[PDB]
Amino acid sequence: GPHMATGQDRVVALVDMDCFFVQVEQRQNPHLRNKPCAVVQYKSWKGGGIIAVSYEARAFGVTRSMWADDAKKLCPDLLLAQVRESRGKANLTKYREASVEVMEIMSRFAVIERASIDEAYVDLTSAVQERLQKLQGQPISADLLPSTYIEGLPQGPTVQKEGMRKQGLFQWLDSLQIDNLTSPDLQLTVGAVIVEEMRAAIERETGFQCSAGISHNKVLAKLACGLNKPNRQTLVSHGSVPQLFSQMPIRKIRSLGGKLGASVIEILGIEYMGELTQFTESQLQSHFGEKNGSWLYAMCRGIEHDPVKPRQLPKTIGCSKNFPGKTALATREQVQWWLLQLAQELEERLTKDRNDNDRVATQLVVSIRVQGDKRLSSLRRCCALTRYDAHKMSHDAFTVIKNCNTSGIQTEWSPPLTMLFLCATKFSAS
DNA sequence: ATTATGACGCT
DNA sequence: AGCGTCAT
Ligand SMILES: Nc1nc2c(ncn2[C@H]2C[C@H](O)[C@@H](COP(=O)(O)OP(=O)(O)OP(=O)(O)O)O2)c(=O)[nH]1
Ligand SMILES: [Mg+2]
Ligand SMILES: [Mg+2]
Repeated sequence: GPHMATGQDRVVALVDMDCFFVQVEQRQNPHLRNKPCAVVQYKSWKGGGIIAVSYEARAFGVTRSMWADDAKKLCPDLLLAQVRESRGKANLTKYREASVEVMEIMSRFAVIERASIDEAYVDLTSAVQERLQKLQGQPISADLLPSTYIEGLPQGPTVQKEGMRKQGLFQWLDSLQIDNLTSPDLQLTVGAVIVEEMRAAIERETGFQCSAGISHNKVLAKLACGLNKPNRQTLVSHGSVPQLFSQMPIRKIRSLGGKLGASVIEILGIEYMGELTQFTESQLQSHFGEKNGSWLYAMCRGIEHDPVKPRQLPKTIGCSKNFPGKTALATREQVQWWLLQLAQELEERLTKDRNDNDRVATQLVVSIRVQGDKRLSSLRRCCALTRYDAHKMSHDAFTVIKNCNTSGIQTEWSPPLTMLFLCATKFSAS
């Protein structure tokens, strides 16, 4: 009863940029705006692999991981932008730099956790206390929430989507207790007002549109963000969780879309997140381990305690390239030339990072995949990263992998290499 | 021949 | 440390 934690202590937002790489290319090339378009890596094999898709193109069934030649069968007028190639490999610098633009804007409002190139969590708890102090119990106008959906509303006793959005928002605002500065629903609402402001700032200052979720923790904020894309934001209240989860496939919750989620389904004989509530915490721990079990017990009740980490910069800087089927590297000269290409991109990015961010990486991780191995990584070895020198890094990477060569000949490489990966890690301030 | 990352957990 | 999972 009165002691049962409800996980309503924080206001957390998740901001995800809509079809990010597409928007970066559409900003640069206005001929791509408001068109079905996609971003592709490479071109020779099946037209290149699609990694981002505009919402107009998604209406035709174009998806990520589709070959552009097949996408063109679904959408013959699909427009394509190609990722830049440098030193023989895909170079994502333009999108990393665009991401920095967005993350700096969001950092003006609150401390953010960079979760990916195009999404960040925001801890708005303190900003919400501030805005509530400034409001002085003044009600929140629907005008301040022009792109907000309230999940689960409207409910109870129009045939157009904006009309439904506004009915739901009206029902929500009508039920608000605006004189209770500690009401979680009011705090979420103020958080949504702030996120409207943040998203407006991102669009004004970059041209990019985004979606967002506002809830009491990261998992619900992420889930919420996905409910009304593109260019909209969604508030998921604590009270909305029983109905939301009652039909929510377990795999939709972040961390459960893989083997653990499949095992929850098969072991417990359930389909939906809400069905987890019928198990004790000890039962879930017995199947899925102490940490997963406690997390699932709380998560299916809408409660999650994982903090928004104050981290705007990536923890690692890496370069990787696959060498599929017959492009596999089978000679020493090959392996060395490509280690050097990867190392030269890494050196460029590391030098920029040291100048921008006052830090130096101290460990170089070298990962490879050999032909025939099913695992995405066949071997990981670390060595010291003591100088930002591409020839030195590529020589060191060769030194740490050179005994994987089964060939008795010194010039041949067997089994041939289908993937090279260099990653700089363990940053120290400088 | 799904590609290029990147975070985090396990032991 | 090296490997696995999950994300996309
Ligand atoms: N290189 C590479 N980049 C990827 C891959 N998957 C996604 N990305 C990039 C391109 C996307 O624009 C960007 C952000 O991914 P998201 O999952 O947020 O999707 P996106 O923003 O494209 O669309 P969304 O509106 O969020 O559904 O990450 C991939 O497999 N390889
Ligand atoms: Mg994202
Ligand atoms: Mg996506």
